[PDB]
Amino acid sequence: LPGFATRAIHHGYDPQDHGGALVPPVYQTATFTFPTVEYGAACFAGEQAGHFYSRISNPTLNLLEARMASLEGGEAGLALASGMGAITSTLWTLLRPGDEVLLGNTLYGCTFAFLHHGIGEFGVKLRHVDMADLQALEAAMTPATRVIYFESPANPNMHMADIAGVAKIARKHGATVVVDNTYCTPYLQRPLELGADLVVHSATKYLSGHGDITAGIVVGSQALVDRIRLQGLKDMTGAVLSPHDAALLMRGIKTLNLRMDRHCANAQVLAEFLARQPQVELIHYPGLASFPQYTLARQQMSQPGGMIAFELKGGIGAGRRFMNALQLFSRAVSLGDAESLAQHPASMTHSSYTPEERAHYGISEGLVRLSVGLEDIDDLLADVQQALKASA
Amino acid sequence: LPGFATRAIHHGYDPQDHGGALVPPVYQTATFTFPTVEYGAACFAGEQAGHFYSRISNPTLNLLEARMASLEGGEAGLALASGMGAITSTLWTLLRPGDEVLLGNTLYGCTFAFLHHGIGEFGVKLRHVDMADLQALEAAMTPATRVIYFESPANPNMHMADIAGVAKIARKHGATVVVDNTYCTPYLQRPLELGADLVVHSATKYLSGHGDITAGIVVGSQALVDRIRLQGLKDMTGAVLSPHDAALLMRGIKTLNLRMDRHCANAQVLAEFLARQPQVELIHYPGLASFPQYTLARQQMSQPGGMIAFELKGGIGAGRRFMNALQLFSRAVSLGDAESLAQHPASMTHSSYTPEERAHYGISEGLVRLSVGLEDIDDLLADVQQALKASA
Amino acid sequence: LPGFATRAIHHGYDPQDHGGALVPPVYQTATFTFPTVEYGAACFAGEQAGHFYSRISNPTLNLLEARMASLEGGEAGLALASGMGAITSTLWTLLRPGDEVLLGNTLYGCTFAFLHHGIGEFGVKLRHVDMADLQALEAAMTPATRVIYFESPANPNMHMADIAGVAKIARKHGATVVVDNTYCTPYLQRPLELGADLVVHSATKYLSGHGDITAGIVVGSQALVDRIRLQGLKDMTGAVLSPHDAALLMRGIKTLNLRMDRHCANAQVLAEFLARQPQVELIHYPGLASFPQYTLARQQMSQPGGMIAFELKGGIGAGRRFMNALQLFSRAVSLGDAESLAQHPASMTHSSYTPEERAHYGISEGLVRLSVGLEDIDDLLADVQQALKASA
Amino acid sequence: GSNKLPGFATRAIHHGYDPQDHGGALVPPVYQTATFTFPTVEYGAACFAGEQAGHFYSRISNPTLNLLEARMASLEGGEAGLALASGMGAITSTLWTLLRPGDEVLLGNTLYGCTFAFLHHGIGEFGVKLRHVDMADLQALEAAMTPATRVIYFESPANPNMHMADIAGVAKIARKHGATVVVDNTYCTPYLQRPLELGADLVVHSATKYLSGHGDITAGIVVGSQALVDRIRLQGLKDMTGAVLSPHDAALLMRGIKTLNLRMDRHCANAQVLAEFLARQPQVELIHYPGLASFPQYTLARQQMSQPGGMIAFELKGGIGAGRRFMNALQLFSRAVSLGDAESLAQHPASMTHSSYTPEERAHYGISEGLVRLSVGLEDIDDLLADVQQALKASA
Repeated sequence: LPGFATRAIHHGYDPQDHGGALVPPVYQTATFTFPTVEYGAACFAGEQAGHFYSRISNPTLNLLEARMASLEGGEAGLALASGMGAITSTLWTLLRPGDEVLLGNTLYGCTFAFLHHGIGEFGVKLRHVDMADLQALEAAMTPATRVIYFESPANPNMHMADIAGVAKIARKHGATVVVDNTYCTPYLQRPLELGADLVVHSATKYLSGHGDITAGIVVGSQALVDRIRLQGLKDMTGAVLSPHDAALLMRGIKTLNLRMDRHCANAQVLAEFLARQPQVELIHYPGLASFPQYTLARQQMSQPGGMIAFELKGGIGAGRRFMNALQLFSRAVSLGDAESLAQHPASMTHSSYTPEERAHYGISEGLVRLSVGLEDIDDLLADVQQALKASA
Repeated sequence: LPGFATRAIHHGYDPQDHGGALVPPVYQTATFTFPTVEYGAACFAGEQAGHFYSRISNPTLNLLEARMASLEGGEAGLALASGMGAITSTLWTLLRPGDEVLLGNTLYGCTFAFLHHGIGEFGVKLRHVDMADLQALEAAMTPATRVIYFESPANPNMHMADIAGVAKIARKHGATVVVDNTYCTPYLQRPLELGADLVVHSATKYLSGHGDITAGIVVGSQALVDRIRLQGLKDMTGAVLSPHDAALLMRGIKTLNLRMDRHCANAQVLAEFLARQPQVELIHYPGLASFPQYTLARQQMSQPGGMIAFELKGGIGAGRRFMNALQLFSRAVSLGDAESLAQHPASMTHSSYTPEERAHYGISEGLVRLSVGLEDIDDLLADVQQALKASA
Repeated sequence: LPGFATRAIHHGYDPQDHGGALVPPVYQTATFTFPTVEYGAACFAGEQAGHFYSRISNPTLNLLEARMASLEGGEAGLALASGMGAITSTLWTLLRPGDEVLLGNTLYGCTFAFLHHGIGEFGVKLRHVDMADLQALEAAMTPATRVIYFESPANPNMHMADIAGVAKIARKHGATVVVDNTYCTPYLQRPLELGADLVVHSATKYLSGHGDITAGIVVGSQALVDRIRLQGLKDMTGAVLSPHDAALLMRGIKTLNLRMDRHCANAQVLAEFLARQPQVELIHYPGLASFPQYTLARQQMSQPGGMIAFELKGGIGAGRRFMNALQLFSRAVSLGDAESLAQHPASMTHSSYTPEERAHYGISEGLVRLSVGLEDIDDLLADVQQALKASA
Repeated sequence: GSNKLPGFATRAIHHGYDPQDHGGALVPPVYQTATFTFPTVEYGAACFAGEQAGHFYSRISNPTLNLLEARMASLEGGEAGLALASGMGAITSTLWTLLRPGDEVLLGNTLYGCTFAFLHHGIGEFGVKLRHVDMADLQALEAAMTPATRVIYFESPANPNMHMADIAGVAKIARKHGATVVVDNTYCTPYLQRPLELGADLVVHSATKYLSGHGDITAGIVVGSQALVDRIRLQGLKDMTGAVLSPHDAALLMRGIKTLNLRMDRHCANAQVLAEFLARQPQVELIHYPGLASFPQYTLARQQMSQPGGMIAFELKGGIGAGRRFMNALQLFSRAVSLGDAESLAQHPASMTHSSYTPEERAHYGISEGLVRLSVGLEDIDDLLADVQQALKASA
């Protein structure tokens, strides 16, 4: 098997099958035609191949898919118009009313919304567990329980779950495990190899790596992905990825290894820096010894990630000011671009709410999140340094 | 009030406001930054115009939306990654278990699937009612009924709906009337102007006009679209349209009027031609006097349209013979491309079936369906001429 | 022989050939590979159809070029980065020091510049001649005369050349004739059918039709074109056309006929309105009976075009006032966009000069020039109308 | 202190752009528009007259391009930038503006094929006098200066042998006699070498290669002083070539440059291992890579380039026919001519670009019989090793 970046650059494509084009051409085209009609017949049946319409299949998309399936080690892949396109398409297909789904204690906000105000409102039962508490997960299992869905690492503190510990419990009761692997990418973590059934990415972030597209990827077994292709996508969301945008994603995937390597080194220096600063009460970075799941981290992820969460002594007012002072970093929700981003949920994403509500939904007053980019490290240090002083 | 063509080209944009750029610049960006947290706090409650994410707002996206709002004469618009993306994003937000949805008697296949196999399996009641029959409709109006949805003209026979009459009833019961106006486009039929509440399109078809993008649009009230944006799109579909594809869609719309005029002028020659032919048994062209609903159709459509359906003697065997013998028309599903397309569902989409089954879905054995392109008519004429000779 | 519109849409491509894709895929690739070194040996002599590098050959560009050949009724077509690209690539190939070029009396500014300030300065001799005057042409030929280059109709007064007469005079001395056929497009005029050897285009204008690309075309004889490819393009300008932009261009070409009809019709009307107005000294529009060379116009052009020029009685000040009152028309150079455009060279392009220098060059103090767009005629009228009022 | 220059990667990603000047957009919007409009007829008269800042036409100027230009400038350490449709675009546009008949251009000994062709079969034929000199030999260069010498042009490293030139040594000679020094800097990118900081007047790239890095666009760049870049803008490109870059492709090129440091660091690490490996293999008669001591101009290479590059050339034992066999056994390297892509590429000019020719004829255009050239891409080094190991075995 070739190495990750050989595959992130070659897998699935031989130049010869398309006139020697080194870069595969872009199929920007809604429909495909048929030479006869019996031949058309046998593509709403599936013995001939060739795809029929761009909301089901497309070679540009199919290559993005095969390529991502190889990076995750899984059998098939599906591309969609966004992360949420991947998450919603997934669950709409796998769940019906009366099914229970078991959710990690904290989720990407729009995931939480899709659950508690979306599919949750159509007779599907929700329950939150701490996926790190294998005792407590077991306890919470039922036979109605059809799905376990978490992010590891998860917002806000980078709380991790033992993926293989969780698969074991799923194997025993007969439930399907879906891991949102956005933060890590296949380059760092690979849940299917630890017994997860599906993985979902917002390809909008690290995979594209250049903040210019919105996209998502499902990877798993042919059997399940085919279901998601043919029900969740075709019929239930219509989250279709543009062939233009899929080729952009494929282009940013060629440098994934190189970018992630730099994301993780930058982050580490920045983490170690932050821990030594007076204005900081708590830091959450997977690559610190101080991280409470440090061992689990090293076991499951090959590097500690580009993301840092940390908490400012003077609370929400101290984070308002830290955030306003940033000159090189940008204020934006989102992550995994070459440009360094930061957000202070207390006074951005979650503003009106007063403090108990913030805690109740697990969000500290002074908590900042950084997506550490590909900039020069002394430059980032300096922007953060001065912004810490401004926090006072 | 500027003309329809003026507006298709200019509505919502001034070059003086963007450095003098004649064509708007394309905002191929997944995220926007904030000047302060407080500015960004405002962006999640709602009170600061501009933008948060590409999944909610983006100027390229907004332009299209506004512009599509203006053509249909609606308060506000919304763009999504496909037709299905619009249909699902709308229905999802307007229905919850124990609600009902009344529907035309025949729907676009994937709309059908979604209803029966998707949302209708989470406890939403479905009923099919012939929407040209106000008696039959007012009858089905239980008090549960929350949404009335249909296509006019509708597959296969271009069956029309009394839009004004359906709206009257719905306004009476507090129902929302939702129209898929994909086939006409606002140049030819503005359902909101007949008391529709919402319209949806596959922009994949006529609006793009060029078979190179997949995309969808919703138009209607501020209140209904704010809802569909922030729940259906935001959490239940994740169907985000590429700003590149949004630009190419805008490009398309700049010739909707010229394109539709030729679509309609070609369609009508071929339809008149067909009517004088021995191999054709019956035709469904809105523009022929003998059309069962010639008069309701002119009330609602400025022109008879670009689609033709007809039935061949020799039934199914004839079809294949016809279909396979074309060399200008292409065999494909889809419609509203510059390229003329033909399909005969008995031996294509619904081939796996058997005639006894094909009765169930109202699909005749000799029904071929022309989407008439922009090519010189004499060529389209000759092509169809020899393909009928070959149907002996 | 398939009609223009059928060719503009289909020529050079069969979906079957490329896995059914209705719209050919876009070859955004800079290099091409080889299966063996033997097949690699072939693409540096060239007795095979393939490619070696996008800067000499690429399928998307070739398709475009085939499609332009067919419409201009020529053997071979070349695609380039801009019209200037095509013009200079063409001339740099066919002229060497001591060679002479006869030119139309007036030319597009940068073409004039290229000649007088570029190539002319490398020992190429230049002579300007009126090309309706066949006696003066015959009398200006010298053995040094190698090329005859002109636009027709030509700025600023829409002055025609007698193309077929020229080509006859040219035949006598074996000289090559080159026609900037930008203004008419192969849809209105076909110089090669009137004996010219080569036509060039600024595809930036009518061919794109929508103002989003820069692009040039050469069409003519296989041997001439091959040399412009291999020398002008490859070695001397390197104005390589983006595959993306070539795709958008072919997208444009699909509605060329329809757009051209609307352009010409809007124009015809505006010219009638203009000719009869109190403020208007003079008017140059081909379609008016009073246009000097009306009879020749109609021998060459199937329609009078979308361009108008007129002179305001009150000179520079009227133009200056007339230009700023416009709300729908945009002030800008350029032409053939869907948006209507205007410019008053006297106070814009040639504003630096003083009055007697602009007469010395052929520029009236109230000459205004309109690119009649695709907007509603009544709206364009209203704009012009009020700007005419305001010019007093 | 705030008068520190941001690091190279910071600038390759941020320079010249602030999201707040454009709606918060984190990525600049693409100005995919062929022309720009004026608020009054007066404001239009300024941008043809020089007075008020603004845009008239994308073939003269465009904000997407402008940002690309200001960014490449910063990276080369030049005053101004220009973006063109191709490498050759940049070069021809340059020389067509800098040279007239009777002017003399001094050229390095070897050149890129199309550049060689431009000069010998193009501008050379329009009354411009050419002379080739070993740019590595400053005595010989001083010796060739005339008062007619107007431009000194050369690549460094040079196609195809990566022959190096003393850039500083040249600009000093050129300062003395008064000439303009244009350096083709495609093979290094500004990340490894910056001729403008060593005294050159202008640099030109084929951005089609390393700057893009993903081999899907065609593009050129000129960087130099404001006046010379302006001239080239308004004479070479505007009137003489029309080599305008599509804003879409320019947006892609900026996307490429956001990773340039990383990619180059990986091309170079990869190439250094491959070269070391190659030197030790039996069939390899000789090898030419800047990062080995056996490189003739090893010290000047180190002097001038912060890393030895991604290009390797070497000669097999067995003449042409051993190449045929080697190249046709490559399963991961592609058979192509080009460089700077993430895909690794191998050309064997003997049996490819120069296949028409007969052995003898090669030696008098300069090319060995068993000469393979390599653009080492970004693949995993261990796959690239294995590919070359097994291909050598077939070339036995």
